Amino acid sequence: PIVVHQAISPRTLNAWVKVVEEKAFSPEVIPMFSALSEGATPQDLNTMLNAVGGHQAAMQMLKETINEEAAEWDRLHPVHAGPIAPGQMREPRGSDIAGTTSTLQEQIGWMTHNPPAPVGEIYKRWIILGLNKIVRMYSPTSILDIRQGPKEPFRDYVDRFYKTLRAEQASQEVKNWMTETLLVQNANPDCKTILKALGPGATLEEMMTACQG
Amino acid sequence: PIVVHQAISPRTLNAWVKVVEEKAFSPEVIPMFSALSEGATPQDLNTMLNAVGGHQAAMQMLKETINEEAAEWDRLHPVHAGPIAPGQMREPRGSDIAGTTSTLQEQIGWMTHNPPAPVGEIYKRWIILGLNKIVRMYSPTSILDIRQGPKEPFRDYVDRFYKTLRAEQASQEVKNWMTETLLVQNANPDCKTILKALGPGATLEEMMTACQG
Amino acid sequence: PIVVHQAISPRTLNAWVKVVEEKAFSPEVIPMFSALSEGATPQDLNTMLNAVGGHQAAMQMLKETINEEAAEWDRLHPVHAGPIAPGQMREPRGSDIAGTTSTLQEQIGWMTHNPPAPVGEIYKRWIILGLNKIVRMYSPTSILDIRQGPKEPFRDYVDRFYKTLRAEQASQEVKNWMTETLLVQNANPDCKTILKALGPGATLEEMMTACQG
Amino acid sequence: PIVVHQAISPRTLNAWVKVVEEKAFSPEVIPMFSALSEGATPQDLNTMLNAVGGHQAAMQMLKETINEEAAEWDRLHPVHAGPIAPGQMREPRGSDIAGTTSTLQEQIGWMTHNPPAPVGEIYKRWIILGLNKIVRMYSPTSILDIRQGPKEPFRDYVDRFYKTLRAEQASQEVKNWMTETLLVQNANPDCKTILKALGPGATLEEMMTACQG
Amino acid sequence: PIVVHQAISPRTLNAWVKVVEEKAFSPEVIPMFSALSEGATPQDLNTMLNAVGGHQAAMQMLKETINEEAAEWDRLHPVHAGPIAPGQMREPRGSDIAGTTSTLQEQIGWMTHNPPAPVGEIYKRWIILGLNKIVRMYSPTSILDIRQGPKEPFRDYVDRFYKTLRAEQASQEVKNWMTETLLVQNANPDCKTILKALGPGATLEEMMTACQG
Amino acid sequence: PIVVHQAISPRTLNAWVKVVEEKAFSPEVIPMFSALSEGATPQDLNTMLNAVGGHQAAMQMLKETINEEAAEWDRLHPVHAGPIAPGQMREPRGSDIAGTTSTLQEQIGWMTHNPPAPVGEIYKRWIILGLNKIVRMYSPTSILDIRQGPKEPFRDYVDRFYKTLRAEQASQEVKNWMTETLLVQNANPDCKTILKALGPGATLEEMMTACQG
Ligand SMILES: [Cl-]
Ligand SMILES: [Cl-]
Ligand SMILES: [Cl-]
Ligand SMILES: [Cl-]
Ligand SMILES: [Cl-]
Ligand SMILES: [Cl-]
Ligand SMILES: [Cl-]
Ligand SMILES: [Cl-]
Ligand SMILES: [Cl-]
Ligand SMILES: [Cl-]
Ligand SMILES: [Cl-]
Ligand SMILES: [Cl-]
Ligand SMILES: [Cl-]
Ligand SMILES: [Cl-]
Ligand SMILES: [Cl-]
Ligand SMILES: [Cl-]
Ligand SMILES: [Cl-]
Ligand SMILES: [Cl-]
Ligand SMILES: [Cl-]
Ligand SMILES: [Cl-]
Ligand SMILES: [Cl-]
Ligand SMILES: [Cl-]
Ligand SMILES: [Cl-]
Ligand SMILES: [Cl-]
Ligand SMILES: [Cl-]
Ligand SMILES: [Cl-]
Ligand SMILES: [Cl-]
Ligand SMILES: [Cl-]
Ligand SMILES: [Cl-]
Ligand SMILES: [Cl-]
Ligand SMILES: [Cl-]
Ligand SMILES: [Cl-]
Ligand SMILES: [Cl-]
Ligand SMILES: [Cl-]
Ligand SMILES: [Cl-]
Ligand SMILES: [Cl-]
Ligand SMILES: [Cl-]
Ligand SMILES: [Cl-]
Ligand SMILES: [Cl-]
Ligand SMILES: [Cl-]
Ligand SMILES: [Cl-]
Ligand SMILES: [Cl-]
Ligand SMILES: [Cl-]
Ligand SMILES: [Cl-]
Ligand SMILES: [Cl-]
Ligand SMILES: [Cl-]
Ligand SMILES: [Cl-]
Ligand SMILES: [Cl-]
Ligand SMILES: [Cl-]
Ligand SMILES: [Cl-]
Ligand SMILES: [Cl-]
Ligand SMILES: [Cl-]
Ligand SMILES: [Cl-]
Ligand SMILES: [Cl-]
Repeated sequence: PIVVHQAISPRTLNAWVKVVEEKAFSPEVIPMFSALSEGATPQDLNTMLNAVGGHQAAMQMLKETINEEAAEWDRLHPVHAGPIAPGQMREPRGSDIAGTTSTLQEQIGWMTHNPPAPVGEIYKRWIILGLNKIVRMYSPTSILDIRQGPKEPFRDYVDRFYKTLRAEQASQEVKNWMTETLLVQNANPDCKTILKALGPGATLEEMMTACQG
Repeated sequence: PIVVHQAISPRTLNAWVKVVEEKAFSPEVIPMFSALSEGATPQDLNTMLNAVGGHQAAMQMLKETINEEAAEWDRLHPVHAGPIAPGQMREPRGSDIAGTTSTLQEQIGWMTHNPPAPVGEIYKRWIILGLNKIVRMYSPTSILDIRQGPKEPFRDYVDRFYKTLRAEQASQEVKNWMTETLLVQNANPDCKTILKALGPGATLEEMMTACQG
Repeated sequence: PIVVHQAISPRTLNAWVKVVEEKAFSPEVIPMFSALSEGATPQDLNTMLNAVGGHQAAMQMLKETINEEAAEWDRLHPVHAGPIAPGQMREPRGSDIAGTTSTLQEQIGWMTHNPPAPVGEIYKRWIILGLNKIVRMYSPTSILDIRQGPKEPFRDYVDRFYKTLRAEQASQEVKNWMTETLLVQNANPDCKTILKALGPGATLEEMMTACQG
Repeated sequence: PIVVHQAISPRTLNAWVKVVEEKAFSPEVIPMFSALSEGATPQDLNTMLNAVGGHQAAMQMLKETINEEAAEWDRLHPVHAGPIAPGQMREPRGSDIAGTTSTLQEQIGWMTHNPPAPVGEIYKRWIILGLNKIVRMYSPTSILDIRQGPKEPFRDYVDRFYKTLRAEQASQEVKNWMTETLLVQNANPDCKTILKALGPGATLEEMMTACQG
Repeated sequence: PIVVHQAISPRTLNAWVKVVEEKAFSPEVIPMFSALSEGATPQDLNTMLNAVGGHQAAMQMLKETINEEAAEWDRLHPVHAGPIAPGQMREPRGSDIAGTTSTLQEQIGWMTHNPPAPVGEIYKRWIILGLNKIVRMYSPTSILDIRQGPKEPFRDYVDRFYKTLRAEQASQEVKNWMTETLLVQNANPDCKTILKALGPGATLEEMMTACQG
Repeated sequence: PIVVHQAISPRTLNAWVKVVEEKAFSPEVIPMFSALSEGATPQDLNTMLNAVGGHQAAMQMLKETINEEAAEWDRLHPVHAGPIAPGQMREPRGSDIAGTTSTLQEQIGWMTHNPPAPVGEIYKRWIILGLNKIVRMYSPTSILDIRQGPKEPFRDYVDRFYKTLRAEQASQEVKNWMTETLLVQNANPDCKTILKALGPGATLEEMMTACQG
């Protein structure tokens, strides 16, 4: 990464590979990825993705997404040809941002320029976009099917609900609505009755303490 | 964290994730969290919370608490609109402090300003507030139910008492009173008799050495 | 490596040796190698290759490849004899680049000169060239033999396809064609029918969600 | 710690928690604590104590001891009220030293002042005082009960003797006397006879080599 | 090591001790040794050798070799007596290079002088010379006895051949000849026939792909 | 240690404690100790010794030895009383060197003075002196009892011989003589005959290759 440049740390790299081995594509993999790639160059970012053995269906989807974002980038930032002046960098293309048509030193040039052409953070955006698609698609459950069982402690139901929620394809307002409707609606008869009695203004803290017994 | 800024360390992060895997929400998780987040930016803080897979009931309660503290913040610090001058930062909102409507560079701007707008320490406060609620709620036992058994070594009873005490929803003065009343009151007849004989001025050292035999 | 020079880290080195123990010569070994050798001197690079115990058939092929690239280098950069002036370095030969006829201090001299004679990155190129040959040759499967099974979840077939693809001796355009033809062509009758119905413009995301059920 | 200030390291912290898990309160825990807390702020010190889950009987005794030392401190250093001048720090109270009524920045202010108000080393003193009480109290054996067995190799007896000795509540002169009297006195008849014959000027080296056979 | 001087790292040291525990004296131990001792002082080097428990037959041979190289050094660099001037170092003897009659500060003096008396790299040379003798002597197999078995995959034969080759006492030209003669000559009848048909100009890549089936 | 001062590293410390757990007092423990204590203050040194749980017979012998060396030090360096001038340090006593009557800052004062009063290296000397006594005394075997068995590979006999040799109480010249006499003298009849035939000028390399078959 950049803090000029240093090599991606072996411990960071192995951390990233361990995460993908164990967790597959659970939601928490994405903040984990962001943390391990803070200040990363496109090179470092490619290193991280390429280091993954297996899950090549997902890694291929991630390439396709990256190439979409690259094409969009080109479309919005059309190249202006000419001799690049002394003390200046060329305008990065879609592929320069994703690291396949740029050198490390060009990447360092962009990231440390005044003002910066922040290509790592652009590429990280695109990567995370692709990671989000995969997480969603690889989620086994649907939020509409999370139903508290007759003798299931409320806390375990809430744990399943919000896990499934975190992997859903939905904006914040749509998630807010799933909480407004489904959580209470899909509780078991006893808890459901008690939570209806608390009203629709009640906090999760309130609801959980209410169905403790 | 800030010491300007560096990436949250992979070892720090994995430390934090390991703690939540093993300890769940035992009281000691909170000082552990403070230690691993010393100098953290809101981004780093979010990284740490988001890295947690599972316990999404608790992580959701923690969001709700954070949003309460954010609303309170807004209420007390009402926004003053206008063009921000050169060499100045905008006044942070509730959501800017919690990292969802601020960039990392805005966070770095606030934390390193003269005088600092110490947004990490504010957000850490709010997080720990939420962590304290969860610990309490997830405590299995009540302090009123800790009773020394007939053949239970006094030290093991004191160990259960003060563990349960540490997870209670009570100020220092209320805790002081639980010690004043319950510890001696809920000892077994033999130890109880011996500790009554020491009087109410006796130290824990004194009490433990007294019921050693 | 160079960041002047420091010793290759013991953790980096053991990382590299662990990778070759576990993964043998799976495709992901090569980005792993690049990451662990960022800024490496030819010495450091030789250290990494020499540290490998076993796989001496492959390590011998890698030597042969290195010596080919060295001979090519000599051919294109013919030596110009004469006394090297003060404040100057000799032109590196093929073997100087590969570290067998150069000292560490000569390597440091080249890598830190203005402009640099970037001998580490040249030698890394040649090494990776040799690593790519070995990966291909040591691949057990051929892309033409990857056929989805009658009850095989489409995702597992796509996982086998793109794993085998990544180890193939083929340019990007030839890979693009294997995707254009073989993926859909070698699916099982049910999925094959559904993917034919999507047409040849369909994304992998689209194709996978289509054959989910 | 301070070396200005950096966060307590995650490895240091986990080291400390591991020590208390494994060793409980064996004597060697205290030098271990001193090592892991070199240059610590009161905050760092509290972090270390608070990180301990379990042993809350002992952790409570340690609080009581800390509060005693704090009260003594107040008694000897009575507060002098007034506006603190520019370029000056307030006189630390007992609780400021123990970190509960001081900020980290006040602690850093004291520890880095010219001359320093060395609050970490004061609090560490008090902590170690409390740790010493606990070790003693939690020692299972008494030095008066360590008796060499009939077929016990002298070296194993000396190992038990000096282990039990290290956990005793006794000054150096009292320990010197336990060595003068008990070691030889409580040896088995054969070794006891041989060590009486060496006289009271003999070194431990001499005594051990004497009872080797 | 020197990068002035720092202590040999505990991780480096334990790395070195682990290598000798596991690998004994396989060829790869020597590049491993060079890597872990980059910039080492004679002291550091002695530390590494002395840290080895066991294999004292080999460690004794290594001493004998070191003392030979030391005697040779003395012979070629005969001592010139006299008062050493201010701003000057004495000429190092054989034993000064090997660290037994020099202080660390004398070693640092030599290694950092302008021009350097590079005593670490001299002693490392001598050590590696001794390590090479041991590897050879401790090799179980002879290159003349490596014969492909009737149903042995060619790749496994080539793996045994080049492993045994790497431990041989032979210059490059002699190794080149063992490849020219023995590899093909000692293949099984089927592979042997196919490799004879490729001719004596064929690469290892070519030969291995030829005997794949 | 000093490189001014930093805290002994947790990894160094745990390294040292692990060594004493596993190896007990095998000869290699002493170079291990020197490595882990390079640049150590007396405080750091005491930390390392005090961190050892168990082996208190040996740790007590080590104290006795330290106190002997301290008394000798006092004897040779008799204290000269008077007011210590500005810009000066008091002359260290035996106990100041061993860290029990000196502060860390006094130790840092001595070690960094121009010229240095190198108290760490003095105390390390004394410690290693004591460690050497213990190793010798705790050695199970005597060099006079190492006899090659009738079917024992010569290399294993040489391994036992030089291990036992390394733990002996003997100068270099006395060790040289044990090699001159005992090694060949205590070989089995077959090897003994062959080594007599090589003569008394033969190297260990020569002797081992001679008794290979
Ligand atoms: Cl690392
Ligand atoms: Cl994987
Ligand atoms: Cl998955
Ligand atoms: Cl790749
Ligand atoms: Cl796969
Ligand atoms: Cl450019
Ligand atoms: Cl942008
Ligand atoms: Cl479900
Ligand atoms: Cl409802
Ligand atoms: Cl790290
Ligand atoms: Cl978890
Ligand atoms: Cl829980
Ligand atoms: Cl997230
Ligand atoms: Cl869960
Ligand atoms: Cl702003
Ligand atoms: Cl505030
Ligand atoms: Cl209970
Ligand atoms: Cl009562
Ligand atoms: Cl390292
Ligand atoms: Cl291997
Ligand atoms: Cl393989
Ligand atoms: Cl090699
Ligand atoms: Cl092999
Ligand atoms: Cl040159
Ligand atoms: Cl080039
Ligand atoms: Cl297949
Ligand atoms: Cl088709
Ligand atoms: Cl760390
Ligand atoms: Cl514990
Ligand atoms: Cl205990
Ligand atoms: Cl706490
Ligand atoms: Cl407990
Ligand atoms: Cl103040
Ligand atoms: Cl004080
Ligand atoms: Cl006992
Ligand atoms: Cl007696
Ligand atoms: Cl380390
Ligand atoms: Cl070993
Ligand atoms: Cl061996
Ligand atoms: Cl040694
Ligand atoms: Cl051995
Ligand atoms: Cl000199
Ligand atoms: Cl030389
Ligand atoms: Cl063989
Ligand atoms: Cl032939
Ligand atoms: Cl560390
Ligand atoms: Cl131990
Ligand atoms: Cl032992
Ligand atoms: Cl101690
Ligand atoms: Cl013991
Ligand atoms: Cl002084
Ligand atoms: Cl001295
Ligand atoms: Cl024996
Ligand atoms: Cl003889």
